[PDB]
Order: sequence, then structure tokens, then C-alpha cells
Amino acid sequence: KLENIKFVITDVDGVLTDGQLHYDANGEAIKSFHVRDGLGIKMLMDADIQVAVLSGRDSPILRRRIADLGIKLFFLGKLEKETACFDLMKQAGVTAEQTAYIGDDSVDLPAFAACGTSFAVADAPIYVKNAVDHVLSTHGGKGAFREMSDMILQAQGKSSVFDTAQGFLKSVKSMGQ
Amino acid sequence: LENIKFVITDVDGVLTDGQLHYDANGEAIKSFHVRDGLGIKMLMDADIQVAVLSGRDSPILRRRIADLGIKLFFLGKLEKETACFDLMKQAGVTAEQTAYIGDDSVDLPAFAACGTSFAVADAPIYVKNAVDHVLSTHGGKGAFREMSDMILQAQGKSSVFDTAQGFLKS
Amino acid sequence: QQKLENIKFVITDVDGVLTDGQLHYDANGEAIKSFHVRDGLGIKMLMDADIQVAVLSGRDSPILRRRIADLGIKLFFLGKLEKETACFDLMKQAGVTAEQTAYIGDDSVDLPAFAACGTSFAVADAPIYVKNAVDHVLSTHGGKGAFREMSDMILQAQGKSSVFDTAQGFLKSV
Amino acid sequence: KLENIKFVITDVDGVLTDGQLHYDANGEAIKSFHVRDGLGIKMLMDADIQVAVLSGRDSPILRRRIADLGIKLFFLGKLEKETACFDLMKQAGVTAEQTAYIGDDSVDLPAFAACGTSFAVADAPIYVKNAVDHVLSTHGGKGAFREMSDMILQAQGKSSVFDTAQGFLKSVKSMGQ
Ligand SMILES: [Co+2]
Ligand SMILES: [Co+2]
Ligand SMILES: [Co+2]
Ligand SMILES: [Co+2]
Ligand SMILES: [Hg+2]
Ligand SMILES: [Hg+2]
Ligand SMILES: [Hg+2]
Ligand SMILES: [Hg+2]
Repeated sequence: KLENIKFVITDVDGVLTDGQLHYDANGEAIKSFHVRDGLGIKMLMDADIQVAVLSGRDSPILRRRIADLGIKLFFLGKLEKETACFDLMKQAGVTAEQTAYIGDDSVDLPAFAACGTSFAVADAPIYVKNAVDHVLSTHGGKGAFREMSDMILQAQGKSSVFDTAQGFLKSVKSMGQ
Repeated sequence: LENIKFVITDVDGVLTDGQLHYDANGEAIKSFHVRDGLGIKMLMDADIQVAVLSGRDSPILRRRIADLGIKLFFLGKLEKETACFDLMKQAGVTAEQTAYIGDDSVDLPAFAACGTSFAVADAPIYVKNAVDHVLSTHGGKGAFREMSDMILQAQGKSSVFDTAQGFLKS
Repeated sequence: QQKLENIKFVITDVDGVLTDGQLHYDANGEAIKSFHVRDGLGIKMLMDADIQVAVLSGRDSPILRRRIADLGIKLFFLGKLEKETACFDLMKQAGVTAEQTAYIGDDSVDLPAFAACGTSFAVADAPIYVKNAVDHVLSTHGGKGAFREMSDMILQAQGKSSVFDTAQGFLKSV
Repeated sequence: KLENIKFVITDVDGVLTDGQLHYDANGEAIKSFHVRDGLGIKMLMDADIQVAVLSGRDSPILRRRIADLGIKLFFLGKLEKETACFDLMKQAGVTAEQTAYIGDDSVDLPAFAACGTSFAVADAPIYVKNAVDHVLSTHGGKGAFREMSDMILQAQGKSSVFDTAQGFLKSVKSMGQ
């Protein structure tokens, strides 16, 4: 099934971050994203795999990161993830069987069921790890998304875009974040 | 645990990893954990009241409390045992119905004041020896959540976090 | 151990000891410094046990000064890279001998401070050549309560562990 | 080989940092470096080994760090690192055989190839680790640069600047960051 993925939907907190919410007096003040995940996001888009974001918490900081990544499909501040999954797939033009999801907590359980393939980050709780198809070995916010994107691209015969200097230079124009 | 109706949590080293992020004006950022926030909401949904106890008051901590809908708290005081009793009275519960989670010496009187106590995984030996249950998770990395899952499970409500259908109700 | 019981002054490095060594920059320099709450309590415990505490940092910033004010630290030498003389100047301000002073560090800059002090501690993530030069290597990483591990050790050595290890023991100094 | 190093080029994110990009609503807001790396950088320069920074991103935060460190050689904003390497070498007046590089991701693969010696931080992926000469034991942003500088200096018989009080003091006038 990894070979047929055309869409990846990722949760944000605890997946693209280590779960920390850095607050100031006004709310989230800083969100910390991982550079290697950003590169994995860019590699998937470059392999014509779309990437969408689902997050129960909306912030202009998350929105900036999304814009920096060139992500156009996403639902922020929405608690019902199963429905958003189906709405995003329709917007992406793909089926659930062509989509993979990566999450870290209970809110993601319906998202795992709606998607054809699911991943849990390494520090997700056991009831989330037990629900997915693959448990990653990397903690959320430490490159788990990248671990998954490398996995998918490898399954699609595209490991050369990240595992040799040459494949890399041939996509570099689209690798920015 | 089945009879816990109120949970009081220290903030620094429990809801955070103990780091105090300063600028020239004092704390500038406080880092919480997303999975603990969900655990807090699960408890409240399960009619278990939640309070925060902290000897550091800051508008940052108050913004986090507001975002989580936490209704009870005592910010600014170093004498936690008294704060425990005053909070129990506000909550309408007895000590045997209240659990506390802490990480340091200042929490010792609070564990003793409460019926049940939890220590985070990186609490010092003397704090760990004083509690009923030592958590396996480090402060600021989901130790409150580890605690709340255990209380809800004990009360027969693990379905609110352990299955998709289970979760889909609330 | 013998020395620990006679400590009356503790001098601490800041980066890599009271912090995990990260320098959080914005375009103007350090923008945030991250300390540990359990260290703050170990510091107050030492002061309450009549053990003076000073900071010795080769970097000076309004952020670090704010942290020192909150902690109630009165003695500090900030902005001097050569720590050997600053250790001595600090002991003079404190009114203590090198033999009555302990230092906690993490890096080569601290080597002269360990030699100047009577007792020395290294954080768990200090490099081998720093761990090999101190009297006691801590098991806690810097920025994660390494100062507290040391203060609990000093207070324990002086028969004052009660101020941190029991509820009753504690309530007296709050 | 370590004995002949005269120039060290270092990637930034994931090497001098732990890889996190700390965002606010306007992009990166904080960059987090490590104090012992900064001392390693000064030790190198003091021991006649120049240091250069290479990053696919440019920011006034990174420039401030570079300025504080006394680093004069850098190439920022360039995503194609192999030619950046030769350009920095030419600025340094040193050859590739006398240059060492430290990186953490796919983008650095061409950089390892262009330098004479290469190092990967401990949390780099397998494909980056397999490509370098030496895999360090320290994670990026936690002193991996310092692990490398210490190794190079020790190889050159200059370990006394970091392993002795007397050696350090002889060079202190140059150890500020
Ligand atoms: Co999440
Ligand atoms: Co605490
Ligand atoms: Co230091
Ligand atoms: Co990098
Ligand atoms: Hg989905
Ligand atoms: Hg209590
Ligand atoms: Hg000293
Ligand atoms: Hg190079």
C-alpha cells in the first residue's frame, strides 16, 4: 500500500512538534518544527504526493509554517478528524486507499480508521500505537514525519532523492522550506 | 483511584519539563504538553474536577489555564498544604477524594495533604518515595496524561481515549 | 565528603550548568535563557542553610541578571572569561577560603575555576577532560537539575537533608 | 588526515542546532545554538583552523550568531552546497583535502563529497551516516561540533587548549563568543 500513496495527512502537535506548546500571555508564542521533516514534506510534493495538515489548534504561527511549506489543504481548529480526512481526500482528488495519516494521540484514532495507511510516532501512547499500521521509531518532533516520508518514497522506488548526493541536487530547486 | 473526584497538579516540572524560559523581564515563555491538555479535558468531561497549584503566578500560566477551561487554581503560593485544603473546599471534595501530582520538595506537604499522590519520572528519590504512584513519564512530556489515563481507566472510562468509537462520543 | 561538610560558598557557572547549554538567539543576541525550577529551589535551600551562592559567567545579559535577582543571588562576576581570578575575588566578597568553596562547571573555561576552588563538580554531560578534573561527577545533565543534585549532596553531607527530603523537614524554611 | 585539517565548514540546522525551527507568525524567531560548540569554534580559529558556516537559509539571527563567533566566512541562502564548499575553500586559501565538513541531512551529501573529511551528527539518518568518514556520538545541537573540534585539535597535538587549565588560559583572550 505504501507504493500507492498519493496523499499524506499529518496531525501537527506531537507529530510535527514534540508536543510542547510554547505559550506567552497571548497564547502560542513559538511553534518548533523540524528541519528534516520540512525537507521530507518537500520531497513528497516533489514526488507528486500531496501533503495536508489537520490540527485541533489554530494559530497564525502554524499558518505561517503551512504557507512556508506550500500546503494548501488543511483544517485547523477542528476536533472531528474523521470527517476532515474524507473532506481532504475529496479536495486532493484521492481515495482513502491512497492516503496515509500520521498521528500521536486519541483524537487521531478516527483519522487512522478513515485513512488507508496509518503511522504513529514513537512516543504516542500504546492505545494509539496499537491502532496503526506502522509505529515509527522516531519521536514526534524529532523527525518522525521524515522517517515516514523516507519510508514511503523508498517504497515508491524514490530513495535516491534522499540517499545519494545526485538524486538530491536534481530536486534541490523544490527542496526549500 | 476509582474514587478520585478532584485532581490538583503542580505546574513546574509536572505540566512543564521544569525549564523556566526567561527574558529580561522574567518568564517569557512556558511550555506545556498537548497530550496533557487532552488528558485535562478528559478528566473534566468525566466530571473529575481539575485544579492547578503553582507558586509562580504569570500571565502566561493564566493564559494556558484559560485555554484549557481549568476552573480552579491557586497561583502565587509557596505553602501548598494550605493551598491543597483551600482548593479541596472550593471543589467540594474531601482529601481522600483528591489526588496530587508533583515533582519536588515543595510538593511533599501537598502529597501528605492529598488522599492519593503521583510523582513524575524525573522527580528526586525523596519525592518518589513519598508518593503512592511513581509515573514512568518525565515532567512536561505527558506525565499528567499518564496519570489521567490511569484514573479514567480505573473508573472504567478508558474508552474515552483508547478506541476510535470510544473517543467519538465526547 | 569531608570537604562537603565544610562548604560555605557555592559558585556556579551558568551555561551548560544552570542551562542545558543552548544559547537562544534572536537578531540581537540572546533572547531567552532557560533555567531549571529545581535548581532555583536548591539555590534557595543553600542560602537558607547559610551557604552563600554566587554566579560566575563569562557572558553578561539582562536576562541572566533578571534570573539572579529572582533567585536572590547577591554575588556574581559576569563578563569575565578568565575565571581563576574571579573565583578568588568572589571568595573575598563572600568572606570564605577556597577550601570552603565548591564550584560546578561544564567546560574547559571552568578548569581554572575547579583548580581555584576546594571542591569541584562537573555536570553529567560535561566532556571527559572536565569530568576527569573535578572531585565529583554528577549524574544529572546540565540544565536538568545538576545544580540541585549537588546542593542536595552538600546539604545531606552537612546533616541538613531534612529541608528537602520530608514534608515536616521542609515546611520550616518555606 | 585529521592532522592536515586547516578549514572546517559547518552546516547549521541539525548540526549547530538540534534541528528545530522555532517559528513565530513571521518565520523563524529564535535560533538555538550550543555554548560548547561556540567555544570549539573559537578554539579552532585560535589553532589556525578557519571555520565557515554554510546554510540553505539566511537570517539576521544566524548572522548575529556568526558575528558573535567572529566567523568571517559563510555562504547563506544557498541550497546547492557542493559549489558553496569550493567557494568557501577558495576564500579560506585551503584545498578540499585540508577541509572537513559536518552535516546532518541529504542536502549535505554533496558537501561531504566535496570535502576531504566529513562528519555526521549522531541523529543524522543512516544514509548520511554511511556517507561520512566519521559518525560522531553527540546529537546535533548538543555539542556535536565541539566533539569534532576536540577530535581535530587532539589529532594536531593541541588538545591542551581544552584539556588543561594552563593551556586554556594561554588562549583565553581569544575564547569569547
Ligand atoms: Co497530536
Ligand atoms: Co514543581
Ligand atoms: Co558553561
Ligand atoms: Co542540516
Ligand atoms: Hg485520514
Ligand atoms: Hg493536595
Ligand atoms: Hg572557584
Ligand atoms: Hg565541503
